[PDB]
Amino acid sequence: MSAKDERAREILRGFKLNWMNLRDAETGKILWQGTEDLSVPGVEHEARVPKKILKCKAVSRELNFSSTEQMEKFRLEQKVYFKGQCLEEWFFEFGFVIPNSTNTWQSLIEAAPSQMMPASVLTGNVIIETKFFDDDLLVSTSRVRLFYV
Ligand SMILES: O=C1c2ccccc2N[C@@H](c2ccccc2F)N1c1ccccc1
Ligand SMILES: O=C1c2ccccc2N[C@H](c2ccccc2F)N1c1ccccc1
Repeated sequence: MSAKDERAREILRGFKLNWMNLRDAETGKILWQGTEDLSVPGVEHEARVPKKILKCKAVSRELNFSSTEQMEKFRLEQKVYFKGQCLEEWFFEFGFVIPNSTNTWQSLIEAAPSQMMPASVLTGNVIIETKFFDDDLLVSTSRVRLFYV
């Protein structure tokens, strides 16, 4: 165990995703919302999402989170996996996090013209992997399996 491993565990222990939603970045329409902490590691989460999301050039995300611990550079790396192959990756940076704060993070997520296979082929075969970092310290990795409905 290193000092860094111990730190990453303290950060994870103090972290919660309280709620989240997704919107077409054209309409601002809600496409999905939830309060399950999809960031919790070690379980495969499941989400059902409307199939039309696949027709959106971009989506806007609101992610509401609490952190007991101070973070210098809170960031995420997110990958779409189809039957085990990475189709697309995104990097997003929140930056400094105040200890014991609760924060809403808005992000614009742009698909590359990926999300090209039909929803019927995709559904149950897509995993979004999310890695949570503070700078280069890996805090956690979680996974959501997607169903398009
Ligand atoms: O941002 C998230 C997200 C945030 C915290 C924890 C897990 C996440 N996984 C996906 C995501 C968001 C909403 C619904 C399902 C889903 F898999 N996700 C997402 C949404 C769009 C593009 C890339 C990742
Ligand atoms: O299915 C989605 C999607 C659905 C809900 C939440 C996150 C998702 N990640 C991407 C995606 C789809 C549309 C717009 C942006 C985007 F990152 N995405 C996707 C999936 C497979 C191939 C390409 C993009």
